[PDB]
Amino acid sequence: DEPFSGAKKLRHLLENTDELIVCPGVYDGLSARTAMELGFKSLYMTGAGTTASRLGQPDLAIAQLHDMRDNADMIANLDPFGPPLIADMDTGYGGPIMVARTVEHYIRSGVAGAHLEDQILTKRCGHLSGKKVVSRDEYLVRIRAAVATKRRLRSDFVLIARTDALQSLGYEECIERLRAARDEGADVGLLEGFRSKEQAAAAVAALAPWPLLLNSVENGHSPLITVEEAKAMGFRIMIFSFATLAPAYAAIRETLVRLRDHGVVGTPDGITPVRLFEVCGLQDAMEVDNGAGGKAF
Amino acid sequence: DEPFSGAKKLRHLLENTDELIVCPGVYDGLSARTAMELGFKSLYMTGAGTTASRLGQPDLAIAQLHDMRDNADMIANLDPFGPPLIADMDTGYGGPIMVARTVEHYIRSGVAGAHLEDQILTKRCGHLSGKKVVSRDEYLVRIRAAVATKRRLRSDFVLIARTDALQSLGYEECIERLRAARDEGADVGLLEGFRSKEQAAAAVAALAPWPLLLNSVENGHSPLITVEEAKAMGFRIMIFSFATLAPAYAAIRETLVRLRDHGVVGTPDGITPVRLFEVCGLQDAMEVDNGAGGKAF
Amino acid sequence: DEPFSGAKKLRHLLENTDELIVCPGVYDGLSARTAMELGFKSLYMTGAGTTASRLGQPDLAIAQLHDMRDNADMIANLDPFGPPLIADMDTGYGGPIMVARTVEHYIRSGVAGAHLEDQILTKRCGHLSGKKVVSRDEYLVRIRAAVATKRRLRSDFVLIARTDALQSLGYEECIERLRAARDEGADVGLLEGFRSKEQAAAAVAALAPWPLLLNSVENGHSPLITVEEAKAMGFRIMIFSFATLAPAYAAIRETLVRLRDHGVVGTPDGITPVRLFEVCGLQDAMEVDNGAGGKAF
Amino acid sequence: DEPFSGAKKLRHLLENTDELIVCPGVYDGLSARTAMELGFKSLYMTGAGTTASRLGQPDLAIAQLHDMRDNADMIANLDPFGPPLIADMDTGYGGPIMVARTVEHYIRSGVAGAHLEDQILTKRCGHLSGKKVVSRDEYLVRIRAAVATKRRLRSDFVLIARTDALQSLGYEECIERLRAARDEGADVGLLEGFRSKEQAAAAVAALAPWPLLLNSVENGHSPLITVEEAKAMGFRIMIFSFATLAPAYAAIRETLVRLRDHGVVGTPDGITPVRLFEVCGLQDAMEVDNGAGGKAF
Ligand SMILES: O=C(O)C(O)(O)C(F)(F)C(=O)O
Ligand SMILES: O=C(O)C(O)(O)C(F)(F)C(=O)O
Ligand SMILES: O=C(O)C(O)(O)C(F)(F)C(=O)O
Ligand SMILES: O=C(O)C(O)(O)C(F)(F)C(=O)O
Ligand SMILES: [Ca+2]
Ligand SMILES: [Ca+2]
Ligand SMILES: [Ca+2]
Ligand SMILES: [Ca+2]
Ligand SMILES: [Mn+2]
Ligand SMILES: [Mn+2]
Ligand SMILES: [Mn+2]
Ligand SMILES: [Mn+2]
Repeated sequence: DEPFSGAKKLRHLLENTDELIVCPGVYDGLSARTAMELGFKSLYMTGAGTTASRLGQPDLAIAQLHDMRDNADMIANLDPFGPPLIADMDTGYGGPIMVARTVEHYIRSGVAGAHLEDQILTKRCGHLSGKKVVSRDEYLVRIRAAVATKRRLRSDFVLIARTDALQSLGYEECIERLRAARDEGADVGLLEGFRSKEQAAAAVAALAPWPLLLNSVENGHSPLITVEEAKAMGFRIMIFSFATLAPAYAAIRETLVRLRDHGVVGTPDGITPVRLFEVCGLQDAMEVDNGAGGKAF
Repeated sequence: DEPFSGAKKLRHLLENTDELIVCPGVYDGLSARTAMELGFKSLYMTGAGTTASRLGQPDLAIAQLHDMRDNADMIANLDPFGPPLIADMDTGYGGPIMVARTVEHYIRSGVAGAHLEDQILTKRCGHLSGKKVVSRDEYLVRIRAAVATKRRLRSDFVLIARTDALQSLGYEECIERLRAARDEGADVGLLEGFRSKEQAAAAVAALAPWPLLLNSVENGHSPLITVEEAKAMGFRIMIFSFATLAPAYAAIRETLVRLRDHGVVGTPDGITPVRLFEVCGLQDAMEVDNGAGGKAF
Repeated sequence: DEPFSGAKKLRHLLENTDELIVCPGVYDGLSARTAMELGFKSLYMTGAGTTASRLGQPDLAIAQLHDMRDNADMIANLDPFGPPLIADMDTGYGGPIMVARTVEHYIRSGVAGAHLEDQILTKRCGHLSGKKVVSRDEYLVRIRAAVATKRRLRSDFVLIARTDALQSLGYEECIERLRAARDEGADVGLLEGFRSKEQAAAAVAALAPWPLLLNSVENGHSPLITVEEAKAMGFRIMIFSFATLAPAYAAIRETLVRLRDHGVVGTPDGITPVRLFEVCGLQDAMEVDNGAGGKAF
Repeated sequence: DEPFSGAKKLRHLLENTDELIVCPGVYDGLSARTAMELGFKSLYMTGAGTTASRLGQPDLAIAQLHDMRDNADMIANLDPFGPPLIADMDTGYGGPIMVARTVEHYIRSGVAGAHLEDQILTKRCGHLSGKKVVSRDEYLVRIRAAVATKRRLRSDFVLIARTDALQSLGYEECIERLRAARDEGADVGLLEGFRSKEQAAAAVAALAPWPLLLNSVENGHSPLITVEEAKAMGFRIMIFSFATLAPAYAAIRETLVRLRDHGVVGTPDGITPVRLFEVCGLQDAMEVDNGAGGKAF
């Protein structure tokens, strides 16, 4: 009920319901505000989207802690009483010291949970080839550092252990890494980049009743699994990493082509500056001014 | 020809051609990369879009120098050899000291030019009502501070004097403010929020041969003027403030509604993660690694 | 007892003790770590010091919300279980919308309290002449915006109402502003820049039992009041704005003069890199690595 | 002669004089302003000091590109016409992509040069034990990425190749790494943490006429070499990493102890707020206001 309680809210959804928690992947203020406008119960901050939008760069370990925390801090708190934010935390941005710092900063920024992976520090989008992972022991050092931090901070922060090991090491290796991560205290597992739907269902069964998160990558190299299919498979969380970045690009490109070729933008006329401001908290802002005895609005 | 020479490039377009310089309004890395992909010769960074995307807030003087400079620094330099960036600089974010600091920071960040307005410091989007401006003398203090700075720094920075005075003080007041600003050293004038096309053409004639910039606000409260109409009116620059923010919102919202109702994202399948990375400089990054003797890619 | 509970801790000191809360003014990680090392029960983040250190500029409204919040966020959380931080929040960095945003951001960053003043937005260090203030009504708009925010956020945040009105409007005006601010919900009053010790004691009596905070400015233009004198006067908080910035400058300058003239630094040999790291949390960091199963340290 | 030409200035000092370029190590705005006040011809930004001051943490790979670039950008440009800044760039903050990004960002921020080391990414202050380095080939990948970037950007940026290999691999290994780095295009070599003065002189002779930089670490684990000794050894640059951080700590601590025990700060009375503002550019700021037609000052 309290402000900044996203971790508690997400934890309650996980531990106190059997619902499949659907998290659209957002990457900036506009995408996040739109997901909130539509009543999603939880949001996901994509690292790839954060890098594309905040830095104009590809998902190649270019965004680091500062950029990622800044974006997550902004998104998670647009509404102090709003939906929990699960944020990508990549590899933790360094060794255990940085992993711990990252978890600490996300927690203090009101982030509800985060996924932490076993990629080498010079990482890459999980759907790109040539993707290498660290040893099981080195991965567990990351998991332990993160878990110790959330415990030290007496936080309900939901730590998701992600493994990118499928591409290079295979299925069994992923399952063992996730089991190990579970024992070290991770709350949810994420096997990245399933190659088949049968494999997705099998991973859920292999780790049950420990909850799994399914990462849907729009137009990527994994099977198209629907929300209803995921729920039936037994997933507890499903994130849609490119749910907003992709259509934003498609629309921006087609609009700018129209502008280039025809000299007009041609955006549907209901999308006015004021509507965009309304989506982005205009009413709240005007109420602050009015409530304070201001007469600006 | 040199890297980071956006100010020189824009200046050349202005002083050495009669072309109408078309600048799509961008607000983040993805929108800017898309405009660059399509070959626009100049870009515009919207303050409203920057605030919506970087902060998730309405255009109510919430973004300040740090946010605005950070966004402009990122956008202007995605390609050190790319198109010039004209960036909103709002009111300068304070008194003359801040105006000067702002111009100094934009210049050092490779920004090609910026528009500086006469709104009170607690400003608002120029298409919102209740919009008040400072006195002519106080506005000119801002213009002088900015001009002195670009001169002190021996820069070709293009300073655009914007007046928001039409709403509250009328046309003649705008023209006089722009003439005054011209004499203090502003390079281009921007009469914000024309009420009619006839009025737009008249302002151009009133100030000729001093160049004007037309601010097209998609779905806003000013006449829809096309690129060809603007060119015929004699404008030298035309910016499209909401050209990317608006369609991005429309697309994100419709996609997320589909996700909510139907459990699938449904973005056209050609918009893959790799294509988005390509738009955002994947090839460049891989060449850096390969050229350095790395074998990551 | 909980991490990030600085507001609760400061509130308890204020409401549940009669102690004079002594807050050394810190401005960066080193100054803050040193105050913590020495066991101070509360810290103060100086805006002037933050501007000098983070920006290399004078206290002339050059630092804005981003810089100030970033510094306060860093300092308040060096130890999640450490002493409360009272942070300068200047004028709130804009109109009521910005005042509210500022208070919201400080609260979420674990800041325990902050002082909010009645200077015009283009403000200046309170010990500089030519210092103008806004009307009583405009000041109260700021106070109301801040109080509404801390209440909305269900926070124990300690809001200190500062008045800079003495210089231009006199004593009685200050007292009335502070009384008004108290009624609007400010927790503590700060009459800036007393001209005499008798005047300091008189202000405390005028507002009792509402607590006052005394701002000691080292080498400034107000009387030198000692901790014991302040306690006897009835002050409840005393901050030492320049307690670390000033001696740091003196020492840096004398060392660099020695280096320039004599080619050696000559710092006392007990001040080793490792000791500085120890002050700045080396042990904590090594324990994180060791505890995670790392063998780096 | 131009603003933001630190790289050109440093290059000229190096290539066009035989002077030993003395760079006091600065870490914030106050330390940098003080070095400038005293007329030093070049400054050095310490990574350890940046981490202690901006983040309150030890030099354990906690500061990353954003923090380091932000600090260097601030320091290098306090005076657009002032002394060149050499900035620590640690390992480059990732693989070749990040190394290149770092060099690109430093260049665009007006930084004159930077030192890039062969430590593993989870690095540590060079005077701490347990310090491991990457292979020669992996180090050269960093050097190549950095050199290619400065060339691509047509910059005079001075790239200093630092090797931390002495501790673990010995002298000959250091010399070979530096020779290799020279061939890949590094401008200056830095053999970190000499164990003896004889060894310092020998390294200079081994690499002559390729210039070396001597890193003096105040109160550290390397011999105390004076400016005159360094010049006689043939070093071309000498940086004093802890020249300001160390005495600042000593002074802050002794002042705060006095405050704690005796209730007074006791800083020499000539160190007034106004003097600190003067050091930090007060006059400049007032001239901006006055020159713009403002009457604030
Ligand atoms: O969005 C993300 O950053 C992500 O990690 O989920 C991903 F899509 F890039 C991925 O790597 O699968
Ligand atoms: O995009 C902008 O921030 C702008 O200034 O051009 C505007 F559209 F918001 C405006 O105020 O007209
Ligand atoms: O430290 C501060 O910023 C301060 O506000 O307390 C002051 F000292 F600058 C002041 O204005 O008195
Ligand atoms: O100041 C620095 O960060 C440094 O790199 O020069 C050092 F002193 F920490 C070092 O590692 O020698
Ligand atoms: Ca339209
Ligand atoms: Ca699709
Ligand atoms: Ca010494
Ligand atoms: Ca004194
Ligand atoms: Mn990711
Ligand atoms: Mn704007
Ligand atoms: Mn202050
Ligand atoms: Mn270093």
